Amino acid sequence: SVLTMFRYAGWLDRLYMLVGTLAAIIHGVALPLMMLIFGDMTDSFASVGQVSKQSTQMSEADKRAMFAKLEEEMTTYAYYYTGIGAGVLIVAYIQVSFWALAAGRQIHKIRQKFFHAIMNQEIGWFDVHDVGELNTRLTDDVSKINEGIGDKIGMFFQAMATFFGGFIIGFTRGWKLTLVILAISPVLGLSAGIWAKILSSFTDKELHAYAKAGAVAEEVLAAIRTVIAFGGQKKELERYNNNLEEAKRLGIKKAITANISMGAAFLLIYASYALAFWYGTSLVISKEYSIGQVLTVFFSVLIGAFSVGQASPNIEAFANARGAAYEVFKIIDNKPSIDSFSKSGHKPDNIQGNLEFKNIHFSYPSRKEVQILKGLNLKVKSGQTVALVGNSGGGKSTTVQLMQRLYDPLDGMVSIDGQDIRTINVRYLREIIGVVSQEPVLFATTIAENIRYGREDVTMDEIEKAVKEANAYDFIMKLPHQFDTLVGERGAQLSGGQKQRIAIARALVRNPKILLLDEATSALDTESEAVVQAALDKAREGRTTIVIAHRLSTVRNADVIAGFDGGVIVEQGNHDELMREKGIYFKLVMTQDVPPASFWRILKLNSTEWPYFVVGIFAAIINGGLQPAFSVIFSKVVGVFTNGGPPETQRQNSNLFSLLFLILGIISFITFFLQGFTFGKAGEILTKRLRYMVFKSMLRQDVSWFDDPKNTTGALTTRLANDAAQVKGATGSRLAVIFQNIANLGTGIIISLIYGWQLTLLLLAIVPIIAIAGVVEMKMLSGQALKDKKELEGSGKIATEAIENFRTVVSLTREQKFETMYAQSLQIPYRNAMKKAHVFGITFSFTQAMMYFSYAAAFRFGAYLVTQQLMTFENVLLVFSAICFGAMAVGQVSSFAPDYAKATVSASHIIRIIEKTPEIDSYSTQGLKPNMLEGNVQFSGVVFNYPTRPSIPVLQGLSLEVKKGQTLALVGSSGGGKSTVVQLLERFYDPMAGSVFLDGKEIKQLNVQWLRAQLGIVSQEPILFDRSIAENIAYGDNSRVVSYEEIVRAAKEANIHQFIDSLPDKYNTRVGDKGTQLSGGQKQRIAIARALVRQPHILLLDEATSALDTESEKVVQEALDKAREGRTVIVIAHRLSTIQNADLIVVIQNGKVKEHGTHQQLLAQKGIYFSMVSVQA
Ligand SMILES: CCCCCCCCCCC(CCCCCCCCCC)(CO[C@H]1O[C@@H](CO)[C@H](O[C@@H]2O[C@@H](CO)[C@H](O)[C@@H](O)[C@@H]2O)[C@@H](O)[C@@H]1O)CO[C@H]1O[C@@H](CO)[C@H](O[C@@H]2O[C@@H](CO)[C@H](O)[C@@H](O)[C@@H]2O)[C@@H](O)[C@H]1O
Ligand SMILES: CC(C)CCC[C@@H](C)[C@H]1CC[C@H]2[C@@H]3CC=C4C[C@@H](OC(=O)CCC(=O)O)CC[C@]4(C)[C@H]3CC[C@]12C
Ligand SMILES: CC(C)CCC[C@@H](C)[C@H]1CC[C@H]2[C@@H]3CC=C4C[C@@H](OC(=O)CCC(=O)O)CC[C@]4(C)[C@H]3CC[C@]12C
Ligand SMILES: CC(C)CCC[C@@H](C)[C@H]1CC[C@H]2[C@@H]3CC=C4C[C@@H](OC(=O)CCC(=O)O)CC[C@]4(C)[C@H]3CC[C@]12C
Ligand SMILES: *SC[C@@H]1NC(=O)c2csc(n2)[C@H](C)NC(=O)c2csc(n2)[C@H](C)NC(=O)c2csc1n2
Ligand SMILES: Nc1ncnc2c1ncn2[C@@H]1O[C@H](COP(=O)(O)OP(=O)(O)OP(=O)(O)O)[C@@H](O)[C@H]1O
Ligand SMILES: Nc1ncnc2c1ncn2[C@@H]1O[C@H](COP(=O)(O)OP(=O)(O)OP(=O)(O)O)[C@@H](O)[C@H]1O
Ligand SMILES: [Mg+2]
Ligand SMILES: [Mg+2]
Repeated sequence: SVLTMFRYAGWLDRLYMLVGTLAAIIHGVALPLMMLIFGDMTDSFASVGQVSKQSTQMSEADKRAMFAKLEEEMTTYAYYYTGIGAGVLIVAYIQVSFWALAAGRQIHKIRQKFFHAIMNQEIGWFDVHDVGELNTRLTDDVSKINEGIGDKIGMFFQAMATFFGGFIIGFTRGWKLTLVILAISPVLGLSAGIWAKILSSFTDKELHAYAKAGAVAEEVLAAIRTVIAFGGQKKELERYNNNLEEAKRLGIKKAITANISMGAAFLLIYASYALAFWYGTSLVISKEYSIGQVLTVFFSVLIGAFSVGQASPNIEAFANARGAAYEVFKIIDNKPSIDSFSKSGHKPDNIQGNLEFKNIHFSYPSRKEVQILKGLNLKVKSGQTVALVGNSGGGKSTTVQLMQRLYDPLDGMVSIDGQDIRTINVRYLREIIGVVSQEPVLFATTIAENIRYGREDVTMDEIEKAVKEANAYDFIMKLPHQFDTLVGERGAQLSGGQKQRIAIARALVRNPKILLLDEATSALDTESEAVVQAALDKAREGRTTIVIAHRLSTVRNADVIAGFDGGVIVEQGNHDELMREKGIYFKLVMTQDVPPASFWRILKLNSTEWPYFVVGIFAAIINGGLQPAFSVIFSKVVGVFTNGGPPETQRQNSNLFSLLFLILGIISFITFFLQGFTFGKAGEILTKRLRYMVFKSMLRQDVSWFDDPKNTTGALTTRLANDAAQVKGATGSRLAVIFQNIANLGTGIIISLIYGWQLTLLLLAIVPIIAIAGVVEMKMLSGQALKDKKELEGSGKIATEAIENFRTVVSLTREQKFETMYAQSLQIPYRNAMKKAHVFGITFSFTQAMMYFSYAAAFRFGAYLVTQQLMTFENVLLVFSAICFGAMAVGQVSSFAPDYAKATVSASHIIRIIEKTPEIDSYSTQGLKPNMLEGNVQFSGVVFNYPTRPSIPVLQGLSLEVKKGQTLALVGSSGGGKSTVVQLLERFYDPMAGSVFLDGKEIKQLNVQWLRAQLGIVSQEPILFDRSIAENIAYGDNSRVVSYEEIVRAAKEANIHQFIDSLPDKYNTRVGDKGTQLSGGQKQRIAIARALVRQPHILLLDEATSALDTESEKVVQEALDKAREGRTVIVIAHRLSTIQNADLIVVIQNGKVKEHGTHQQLLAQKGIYFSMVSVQA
């Protein structure tokens, strides 16, 4: 799969690439042609003149005239060099700008198509794969592609042109010697190819490891409340660290192989030098060639050899890009069997729903050996209501998922109006179906936008009508900003009942002819449930509905009732018929200033491996100084080779130069490898340390930090990955080349000051000018860098919001809306990339142009000095070479400066997140750890305000008391603050008024880890992790290796053990992301077991039996009653029996305690609890 990286290159894109390639060819061949112009004559020296006093030459007047002639020749050469500099100015800008624009367009289209491909997959594909990596891909791999299809290919083609044009000039002049060097060239090609293949494979593995780490981080951050409650920060940090170690090892291998490749290239270049000199000597004694011929060949070929040796980093970048582009285009090329974006299907104009399920056999793709439905049969007529009843894991949610065709059945047929649903358009099929899931999931936006996700072209009046139909109007009206209130991830900033009612309204605005309600009133209370049922009954004739529920009134009111038993339906009829059939339904009803200093600050964290720094520095000075030193050595060797005054063997003896060239090649190989490897290893270790430290700091943060809309899970993951990537991009094998260039400039200055003088004053003139160019570029790029970061975060958020909630997006047919949102988010980075392309291309063109222009100015000034006889003609060439190398060094440093600007802000953000301290420090060892606690919980006038909505009073100073062995039942309406009490007792937030005492001690004076370890909580929405069942249960009691036997007994205590035993792989069965690959009852029971394995002193239950059977509820209640005394228990529920069985009951009216006492005490008085118990009875 090669050249797939350019799959999305259009006509304009290909034109940009072609013109950039042509400009690269011209720019590359400019140099060998310029040296051949010097080779137009034999000696490259217009006249020996005074330097040769071989003949008497006693002319004091004619020497002045021939000096004037030399000045004229130098002036003509300077004019030619100025023209070549202008041409270079044009061509370098053209090539870099065109290639960078091409890369930007391809990256934009690749991101768009990758997101489209991700949104185009099936539910089963999302179940099989760890989709948590995908976002990291969108952030990381595409970027690795961007630095491999940009300016790097332009530079590679330029150096290829230099090399091959020099070789063509060689075939023109000295074909035999040129063929001898082109015989060595294949070794360079083979080495480059092999090392590029190895580097691409290593990059693929490293990016896989980074994607694994990103998936781990995304899962941990999405469930940060569970991690904080159970104190799992260390374990998640270790899980991140394992993938960090793998990525670090792969990066070290990548650096090793890249530096081997570069050093081998340089060694081969020097070996080509040595062999060319040998063969030229051999031919120049045999009289086959003249001295001018072999010098011409040398000057034509060897500089291009150096050019390819310098080019090899672009090959490294292209190999990294190819390694990155593997999984992206593997996912892009995947074709789902159920295509939601296909336009080929039937679209019936009139559909009176006739849901038929004919001998349906189904098994989930992730767990395919287990059978769920075995010949399911159902016939639902138009406008009727069917109530699906059974036990947990029976397959009711499976039937709901099959109705909307999230999966296809292996056997059987699902049809509507006698038409099989596989022949109907998938988008049209899911558009006529409105579904409310077992535990709904919203999106991190306003309430109005969440409602509009059901149907986009919806007016505000009918939104209001649907919200009234869902009994949600009152609390939205009480909310400031109305329906523009922002809700957290998955509706985390709304209560369970409010979130469920918002989901109901979202389903209702769809105006569905097929309604699916999978426990739509699980989190509702009596009044809201009653009014919602009345509202649904008002408009029940128009549509056909399927309902799964726990309350008996809604099951009785259904037109027909179906009962699940072992994958089939065993009872199907009216309520009276099933009542008189004494079946399963019978026993169910019976049972009742962005500082620049930040760079150095981050590099100070890299001080542990300082020997790598010093070794790399030494090697960088060695090679950077060797380059101008080799410029002098080559000139001296050429001069000695020309002066063959002793005739032949003296010159065979000059083979010592091939020795010296081989020695220099060995030294260059060793030093280049050593410098690159040391810097790359230190930088990769720094990258690991930054990832680890930033993730640890993120885990240290408070719940309010994650409640901030800007600290979204996708935003957090994108921030982490991108900040680390930028700092790595400025701290890899690149700082080495800045040190090498500094050494190059220093050595050039030294050699120009030794051999000559008054010409280095020109070098001190060029160093400012070129630098100032990069300077402004740097500033400008920094001016946009921050913006880009922000935009990327936003884009990342959208992508994660689409991936973490993919089932909801598929059910809502909102994939196109999220694609449009992703494109709108990516809009700003696109224009930023185009502008940066233009600016950096201008910078490169300016650097090369001033290189050439200052070289011409050096010609002019040196000619003036020679005419004045202030400084000899022989040494001007070495000073000119030093000027050229210094200009190249400064230009390369200025080219680096953009990356320094881009990573300065990332380093600042990294330092900011590291040094941030939360208000409630979960990592602090300071605090009070009582030796033994009695478990007495007391809220004393606690007033709490949520930081995201600070004005709204949630708790207005309610008093609460519960003792050891007591059970406290918190009752109230939705939004009253029952879960707020649980979240406050976990020290998620600190109340501003009032205080919570645990055995008389304020919870702010205790160690937060110790306090959290004393409490076991079951949340309103249980959340598991994408790992094994046993690992999920053992996650309850961290800081201790939980044994298998106690996991088994905790599962037994939660009535989930039998289901685990029935599963293949038993307790090693992997659960999906957030528990999505489990039944709601099974997931809730596993959460209960996770809480119970702790054996906590303070048990907190928040609707812990929201989705359980009568059998499961009875078993769990008996298990809790076994251990009532000896632990304090607080329970939030709307079931009458659970509340009336508790020791004490507290009623919370809009945040205040209103009634407190036993069940009989509250029943005897005529209050709201009496009203509830009377309504239920
Ligand atoms: C180290 C720092 C150096 C300085 C840093 C920044 C330098 C920015 C210069 C880069 C530069 C010229 C590059 C030529 C260089 C020559 C060789 C270089 C030799 C180097 C020694 C990009 O080139 C522009 O040229 C345009 C045509 O000339 C092209 O327009 C496209 O062509 C087709 C494409 O598909 C299509 O038809 C179509 O898409 C376009 O028509 C584009 O190619 C591009 O926009 C100009 O950039 C900037 O120029 C200024 C004009 O003042 C513009 O200001 C704005 O213009 C209004 C627009 O709305 C605004 O309203 C106004 O608010 C503001 O005034 C900017 O917009 C921007 O363009
Ligand atoms: C070694 C490194 C540093 C440089 C490698 C050179 C590439 C940048 C050049 C070589 C050949 C060029 C390609 C020649 C032909 C094509 C196929 C063309 O797409 C197709 O026709 C493929 C089928 C499809 O449309 O899906 C897109 C441009 C592309 C990849 C060109 C893009 C630029 C390529 C890959
Ligand atoms: C010394 C002069 C002659 C220049 C040296 C480079 C060239 C000889 C060119 C011609 C063929 C080119 C190669 C042709 C194809 C590839 C594979 C391409 O993809 C891979 O890295 C393969 C990875 C994999 O298959 O897993 C990357 C660029 C590379 C090595 C090219 C690198 C540059 C090469 C060696
Ligand atoms: C005129 C001069 C420059 C010599 C002309 C020949 C070279 C340009 C050719 C001859 C043999 C070629 C090599 C033959 C085979 C390979 C292995 C190849 O490896 C892969 O990409 C393998 C990928 C896979 O197997 O999946 C990379 C290019 C390379 C080094 C080639 C690079 C270009 C070479 C040196
Ligand atoms: S300065 C960058 C580039 N030159 C080299 O890479 C290089 C390696 S070795 C070498 N030059 C020897 C010392 N060159 C000569 O002896 C020589 C004779 S004539 C000449 N160089 C002309 C003046 N050089 C250039 O035009 C030139 C531009 S860039 C460049 N060399
Ligand atoms: N995405 C999935 N991948 C694999 N197995 C799954 C998936 N979803 C559910 N299961 C399993 O398939 C079986 C059927 O569960 P299902 O969700 O259909 O039950 P249910 O009737 O909706 O139950 P509940 O009353 O608890 O909501 C269970 O064993 C469950 O763990
Ligand atoms: N993270 C949050 N940020 C802001 N407001 C919140 C947050 N969580 C809950 N709220 C709001 O606080 C109020 C009560 O929330 P809470 O979850 O404590 O209620 P509850 O009594 O447990 O409700 P329910 O019975 O519906 O689960 C509601 O107005 C709710 O929208
Ligand atoms: Mg279910
Ligand atoms: Mg709640």
